[PDB]
Amino acid sequence: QSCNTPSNRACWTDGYDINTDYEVDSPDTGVVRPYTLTLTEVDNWTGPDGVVKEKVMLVNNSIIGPTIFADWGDTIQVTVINNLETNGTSIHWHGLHQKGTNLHDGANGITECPIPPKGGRKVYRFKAQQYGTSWYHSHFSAQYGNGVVGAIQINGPASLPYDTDLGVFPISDYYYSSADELVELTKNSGAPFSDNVLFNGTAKHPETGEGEYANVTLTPGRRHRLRLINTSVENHFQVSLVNHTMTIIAADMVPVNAMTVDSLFLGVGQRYDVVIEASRTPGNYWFNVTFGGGLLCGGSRNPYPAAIFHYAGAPGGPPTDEGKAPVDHNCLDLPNLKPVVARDVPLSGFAKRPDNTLDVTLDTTGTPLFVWKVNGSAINIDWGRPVVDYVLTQNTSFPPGYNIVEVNGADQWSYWLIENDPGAPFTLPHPMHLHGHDFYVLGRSPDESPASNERHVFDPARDAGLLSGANPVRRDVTMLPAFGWVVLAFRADNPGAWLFHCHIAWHVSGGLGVVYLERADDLRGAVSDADADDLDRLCADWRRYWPTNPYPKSDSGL
Ligand SMILES: *[C@@H]1O[C@H](CO)[C@@H](O[C@@H]2O[C@H](CO)[C@@H](O[C@@H]3O[C@H](CO)[C@@H](O)[C@H](O[C@H]4O[C@H](CO)[C@@H](O)[C@H](O)[C@@H]4O[C@H]4O[C@H](CO)[C@@H](O)[C@H](O)[C@@H]4O[C@H]4O[C@H](CO)[C@@H](O)[C@H](O)[C@@H]4O)[C@@H]3O)[C@H](O)[C@H]2NC(C)=O)[C@H](O)[C@H]1NC(C)=O
Ligand SMILES: *[C@@H]1O[C@H](CO)[C@@H](O[C@@H]2O[C@H](CO)[C@@H](O[C@@H]3O[C@H](CO[C@H]4O[C@H](CO)[C@@H](O)[C@H](O[C@H]5O[C@H](CO)[C@@H](O)[C@H](O)[C@@H]5O)[C@@H]4O)[C@@H](O)[C@H](O)[C@@H]3O)[C@H](O)[C@H]2NC(C)=O)[C@H](O)[C@H]1NC(C)=O
Ligand SMILES: *[C@@H]1O[C@H](CO)[C@@H](O[C@@H]2O[C@H](CO)[C@@H](O[C@@H]3O[C@H](CO)[C@@H](O)[C@H](O)[C@@H]3O)[C@H](O)[C@H]2NC(C)=O)[C@H](O)[C@H]1NC(C)=O
Ligand SMILES: *[C@@H]1O[C@H](CO)[C@@H](O[C@@H]2O[C@H](CO)[C@@H](O[C@@H]3O[C@H](CO)[C@@H](O)[C@H](O)[C@@H]3O)[C@H](O)[C@H]2NC(C)=O)[C@H](O)[C@H]1NC(C)=O
Ligand SMILES: *[C@@H]1O[C@H](CO)[C@@H](O[C@@H]2O[C@H](CO)[C@@H](O)[C@H](O)[C@H]2NC(C)=O)[C@H](O)[C@H]1NC(C)=O
Ligand SMILES: *[C@@H]1O[C@H](CO)[C@@H](O)[C@H](O)[C@H]1NC(C)=O
Ligand SMILES: *[C@@H]1O[C@H](CO)[C@@H](O)[C@H](O)[C@H]1NC(C)=O
Ligand SMILES: [Ca+2]
Ligand SMILES: [Ca+2]
Ligand SMILES: [Cu+2]
Ligand SMILES: [Cu+2]
Ligand SMILES: [Cu+2]
Ligand SMILES: [Cu+2]
Ligand SMILES: [O-]
Repeated sequence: QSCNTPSNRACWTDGYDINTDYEVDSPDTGVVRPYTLTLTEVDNWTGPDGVVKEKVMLVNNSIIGPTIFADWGDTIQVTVINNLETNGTSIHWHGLHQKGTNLHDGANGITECPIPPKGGRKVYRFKAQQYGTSWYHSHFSAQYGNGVVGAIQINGPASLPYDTDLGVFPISDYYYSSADELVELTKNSGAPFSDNVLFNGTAKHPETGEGEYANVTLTPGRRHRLRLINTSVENHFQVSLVNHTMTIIAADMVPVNAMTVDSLFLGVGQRYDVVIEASRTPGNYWFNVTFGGGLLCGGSRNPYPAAIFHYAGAPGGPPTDEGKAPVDHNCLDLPNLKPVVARDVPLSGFAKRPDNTLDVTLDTTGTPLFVWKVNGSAINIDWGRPVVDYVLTQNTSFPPGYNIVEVNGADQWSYWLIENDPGAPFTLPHPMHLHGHDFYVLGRSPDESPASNERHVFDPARDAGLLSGANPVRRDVTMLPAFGWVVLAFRADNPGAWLFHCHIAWHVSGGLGVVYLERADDLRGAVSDADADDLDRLCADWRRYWPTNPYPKSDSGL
């Protein structure tokens, strides 16, 4: 029986609460949550701001798919039906650690082959051994930029009481060009501005006024949970609610001790759960997106993207207080979040070495102009020959573009200094994302404006003081600063092939990623006959389909 109430959100059930180590213990509900998702391709689709898009790719006929709802401890089973015309697809459950279920991670070329179009299907099955807000999206090149996105809401305890859960609130850049058109563009030009920003799938057009603002209703006097998600392909957002603060209670899938802020930076793929108290004069208030960092991590052709938060009982119409711009967040996420379930990372004798350093670089000396590399190699996988097929067939002859980084030893700690192109003339902020794990942010280069051109190259002597293992930020996306660095660590507790990549679609398309091959021998030993059978069958189906495809693979595949 549940003990989770508005006044006691910390409690879940007997023996299970906000302090439970959810990486060890989850309720055994015995419950399965089956879902079916169907992808379709639509030409000349009238979008939410009135502009007709040449082509979109939708989950259940929307550019935001159905939300995957579950409770902590449930089993989730998602049948994905690919009714696109030519593209394969693979659906990644972003933020779900897939503990012991690597082959359900949905990373084509890594953990599976793509699902063939015109009716291909597969069933993903995984456990809700975490709770909080996540999202799902295609990993088939930049396909999710066409609309193959949705939210995940796994209910469980929380670090603050609240009366009402308002639900998921995904915010996304929106382009009139297709994802494939934008990959082609960004091979030889920088990232463009978004045409608009959609809040829960809607917005007004900045010139015509067609469309509608998202409209979120607050109950006067009450505390409301809002589940923010940046589902963009490139835009990084600063969000703020006029005349209201937001109290953070979770970052990505990790509950944190409450932190009240006036505005919030959401990198691509980041989530924040916040509590908003409706304690102001009843009215209508803008929920604004703004951009900082010299627009180096996004801008939009809509100068004032916004939603409306409406107090129940107040008048209708638009807010009248335009509010003030928030502080410039410098394309940086919060460095001081504190997980409720605290952990210490050993930091005794850490030093920079070839085997714990990964340099992100941009190579502009060839064709295409923008080639992204990690440790000197642009990632490039073969959709028909996924990493885990090499592991299972005991083939160690990975192509160089697979960017395999071996991580061995059960329960080892794996440390990584990520450097942003030391010495380069121009660098960009990067939202770095690890599959299969939360990582720990041990430190990063001093906060700067990314437009300041102030360089920081990690100096092991000088910069040890910037590193700490005392309950570090723990999450699954964090920012690599322009002209700087970040040190990350994770525990080798999950045998699998795990992508680690920049979540800007143009960058991972263009080569910015590696594959952590974690405990490969253990992975081979743990993969069930059923998982191996399903891998092999889908890969056979994909390989039979691929030569009939009218289009080439245009990029890394990721
Ligand atoms: C963006 O657009 C999307 C799409 O239109 C919007 O999605 C909607 O989001 C709603 C909020 O998540 C969601 O409502 C939920 O729907 C499901 C039905 O499938 C239902 O389970 C939920 O019902 C709960 O919440 C309502 C209040 O809304 C309660 O009246 C109700 O009794 C349920 O309360 C229980 O669950 C809550 C968490 O969901 C708890 O906060 C609550 O305390 C209570 O939990 C206790 O009881 C449980 C059972 O006894 C127990 O397990 C637990 O431990 C506790 O003891 C709710 O109605 C819509 O379904 C969803 N619509 C779609 C189409 O997806 C979204 O809102 C938009 N975003 C914004 C910001 O506007
Ligand atoms: C996302 O969208 C999909 C649709 O694209 C939703 O799934 C559909 O759900 C509706 C109900 O909401 C169903 O509509 C009914 O269909 C009845 C006939 O169903 C049989 O025939 C279908 C056509 O051949 C066939 O697809 C279907 O198979 C499905 O269910 C079987 C039973 O579990 C299973 O063997 C298959 O895996 C397959 O999933 C049946 O054999 C009809 O009599 C009713 O009048 C009504 O129209 C659809 O059948 C569903 N389609 C599919 C493919 O599942 C899905 O719920 C949406 N998801 C969310 C989260 O909203
Ligand atoms: C956002 O959604 C809310 C619903 O949650 C809308 O609020 C509703 O707004 C209408 C007016 O647009 C209110 O009705 C009005 O009431 C007055 C007095 O009773 C009456 O004189 C008017 O003729 C009209 O009927 C309604 O009360 C209100 N509902 C709630 C629960 O507050 C709001 O309009 C939406 N905003 C936008 C921009 O769409
Ligand atoms: C939060 O979002 C809202 C909604 O987009 C922003 O409101 C907009 O603010 C701009 C800037 O002042 C307004 O433009 C001005 O319009 C007037 C009237 O046409 C004109 O005289 C000025 O020269 C200027 O163009 C705009 O009208 C207004 N939009 C709406 C619908 O009211 C708000 O500024 C945002 N706040 C923050 C802090 O970003
Ligand atoms: C996935 O489907 C899209 C949409 O049809 C394909 O996109 C086209 O790709 C060609 C070749 O690069 C371009 O000339 C077109 O401009 C693209 N069209 C649109 C609307 O974007 C894409 O090639 C497909 N990918 C695969 C691997 O099949
Ligand atoms: C970086 O690449 C070199 C080969 O160019 C390789 O020897 C080294 O092991 C790589 N480092 C990592 C961490 O993968
Ligand atoms: C192992 O992989 C390499 C590279 O993809 C391939 O050329 C070779 O044929 C594979 N070996 C076997 C036995 O399949
Ligand atoms: Ca260079
Ligand atoms: Ca078999
Ligand atoms: Cu993701
Ligand atoms: Cu992910
Ligand atoms: Cu990047
Ligand atoms: Cu990914
Ligand atoms: O991802």
